[PDB]
Amino acid sequence: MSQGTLYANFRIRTWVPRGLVKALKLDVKVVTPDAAAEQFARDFPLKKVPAFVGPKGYKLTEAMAINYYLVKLSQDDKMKTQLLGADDDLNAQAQIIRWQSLANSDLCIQIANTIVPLKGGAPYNKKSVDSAMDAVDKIVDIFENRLKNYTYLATENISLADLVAASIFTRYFESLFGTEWRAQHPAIVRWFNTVRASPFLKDEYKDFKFADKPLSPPQ
Repeated sequence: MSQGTLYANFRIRTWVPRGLVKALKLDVKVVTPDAAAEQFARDFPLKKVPAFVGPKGYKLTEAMAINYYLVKLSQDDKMKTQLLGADDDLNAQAQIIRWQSLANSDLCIQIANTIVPLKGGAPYNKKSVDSAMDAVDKIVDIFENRLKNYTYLATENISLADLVAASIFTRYFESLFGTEWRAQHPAIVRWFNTVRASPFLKDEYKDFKFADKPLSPPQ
C-alpha cells in the first residue's frame, strides 16, 4: 500500500477512482469509511469522499482531482497517454477535457433537477423538472450526435472522458432512460456498454438495472 490510500465508499463519484486503482494496478489501498473511520476522520475531518492520502502525508479530495492524480501515478505510459492524451498531443488533451466537462457539468447538473426530485428526494415541481429534462435532452443530443460517427467521446480510445461520462450517465439509465429512450438513442447505448465492460468500470456495473420505466411524478 506504499502509494497511498483511497478512502471511498460506493457512490458513483467513487467508481472511476476505484476502477483506476484496479485497472492501473496502482499500489493504492482502497477502503470504505465504515471499514476504518478511526483513520478516515483523522485524515479527513470533513469526512467527505473520495479522499486520497499518499506518502509524506499528502491529502487530496474531489473525484476529478483524485482521478487525475491516480492516473498519473501509473507507470504505464501508453495508458496515461490513452486516458488523458499525449503531452505532445494537445488537441487531444483538450478534447478529452471538453467532454470531461460536458458530462461532469452540462449533464450531471440535471440529476439534482430530475432524478432527485422524481425519486422523491427533494421538493417536486412539474414546471421545473420538465424544464430540467429539456436541458438533459439538449446534452443528450450533443453526445448522441458525436457517438454516432465516433466510438468514444474525445478520441479513438476509452479516455478519462468516456470513463467519467459513463459514470454520470448511469443514474439516468436507471431512472430516466427506458426502452423508448434507448430505442432513439442507440449511439449512447452502444458507447455506454462498451465503456462499462472495461476493466475500469466492469466491477462497478455488476447488478445494473437498465430501467425501462422512466420514473413518473410523485405517488
